[PDB]
Amino acid sequence: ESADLRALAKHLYDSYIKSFPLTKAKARAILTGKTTDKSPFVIYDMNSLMMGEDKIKEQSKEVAIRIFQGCQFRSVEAVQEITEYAKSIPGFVNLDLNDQVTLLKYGVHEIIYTMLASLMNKDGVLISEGQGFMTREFLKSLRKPFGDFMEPKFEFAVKFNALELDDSDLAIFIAVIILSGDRPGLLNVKPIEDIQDNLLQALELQLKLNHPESSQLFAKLLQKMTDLRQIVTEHVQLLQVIKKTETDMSLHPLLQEIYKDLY
Amino acid sequence: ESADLRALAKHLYDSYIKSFPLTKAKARAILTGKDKSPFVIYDMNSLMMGEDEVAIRIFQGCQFRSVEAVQEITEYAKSIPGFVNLDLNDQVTLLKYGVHEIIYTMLASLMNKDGVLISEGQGFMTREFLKSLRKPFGDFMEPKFEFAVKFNALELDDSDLAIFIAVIILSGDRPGLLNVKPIEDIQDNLLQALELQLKLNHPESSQLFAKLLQKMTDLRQIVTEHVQLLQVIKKTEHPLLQEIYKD
Ligand SMILES: CCCc1cc2c(=O)n(C)oc2c(CCC)c1O[C@H](C(=O)[O-])c1ccc(C(C)C)cc1
Repeated sequence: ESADLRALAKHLYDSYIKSFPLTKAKARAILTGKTTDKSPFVIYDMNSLMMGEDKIKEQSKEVAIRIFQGCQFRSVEAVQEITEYAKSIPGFVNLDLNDQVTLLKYGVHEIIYTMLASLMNKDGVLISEGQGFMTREFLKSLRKPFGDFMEPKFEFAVKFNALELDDSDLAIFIAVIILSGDRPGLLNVKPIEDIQDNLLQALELQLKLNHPESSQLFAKLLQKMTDLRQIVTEHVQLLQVIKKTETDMSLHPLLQEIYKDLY
Repeated sequence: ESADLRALAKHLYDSYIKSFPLTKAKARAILTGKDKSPFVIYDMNSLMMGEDEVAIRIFQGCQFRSVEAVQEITEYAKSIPGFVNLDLNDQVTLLKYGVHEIIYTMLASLMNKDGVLISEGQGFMTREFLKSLRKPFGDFMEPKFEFAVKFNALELDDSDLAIFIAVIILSGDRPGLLNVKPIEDIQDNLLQALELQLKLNHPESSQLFAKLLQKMTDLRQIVTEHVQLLQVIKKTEHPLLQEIYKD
């Protein structure tokens, strides 16, 4: 049985590399020391954003918004990536189509914030496929309320990154996130938990093998799932505010569908 | 050691029985069948008879009992190996944020699809009578019921709940903690005992351990949801009484 799980772990890590251009291993390399060819351009203020805009997508107003539409572009691209990955999870495409949609609807942002921690450190976040690095302080100072988006993600990334996970661990765990039978509105819950049950078993074996001297990483990792949940709810509120105060900004149909009647 | 955990598990169960009068085994006997039938509160008349506006007096009985549960829980928490040896401000902080979660976890023992055992198991208030309360209060306990039904589906017994409760208390991410290390260290022994307990007592349920930890999220969401409901009652709400229940 160990063998079957080991194979599933291998399978998932494989689809993970194929589905995501910027892995956590690559992100760490850039963030730390391969500083010569992989060194990012840093954006810490109003002006550097323009100086560096060569690789990116009332000054305050415009700026706070160029970043907004920028996160939106990347978001939709991330969704598309996560959707591609989901199809590789054994069993996922054989489920009721309606449920596939429902697992993605509530699963995608939870996955997005998890993997986004891979791109963050105490001081900031990699942007533009690793080529850029926007500082935490700059983001926290954008025109109000656009400055309240990122802090709670940074707060999580810092904690979650303390678990020292690598992509092979991440691949299984984000699959476990997706295959959650507790998502509101699912039709056939039993087929979904039968799969998740197998995924957790893979994650438990994987975690014991990769982090032997890390007592209850499996349990600690599972509890982090309450942190992501809280981050999307707080997030949704943030967006509802913006759609009223900024009636000129458009949401992308893909993100709009995800959010519509979510919780 | 695989036997140090079985000791700890055993220890908590004994303490848990000592600390909470109405166990799950005992509430399950009363909710399904086993003679001295509890008094049913299914409508306005059965209520005032059971005693032997209304929307309000009912919500405040839950508060009264919550205040009781909080004392039963802290008394229990102090028997958890290592808890008492933690910085006093932290013990207060853990209990402060953990009681609501532990309160729902246990209320689900006194619950089923159609009602909740009230008053030490003497009563039983129908889900319907509660769902049908005034404009604010009719949606009060309904969220707890949906949780209960889902959580009860795991079929945990008191011996499991006792360790699971301990784990909740020793949550190392409570806001304002001063020394997290020891808290998480304790939770690890607790998580180790909970895993071994579930594998031995529930061999067929493959990842019950994991299913149970995922419920801690459903739980936090129900508490954040309850708190925001206490907001709405306040902004639409006896001095010493107010003090006993300040929260
Ligand atoms: C972690 C970034 C969160 C995020 C940050 C910002 C921000 O600073 N501005 C100015 O607008 C934002 C939006 C709204 C986009 C419509 C965000 O939420 C997006 C969403 O709600 O989808 C989003 C966009 C990109 C990403 C990538 C980093 C994966 C994640 C979330």
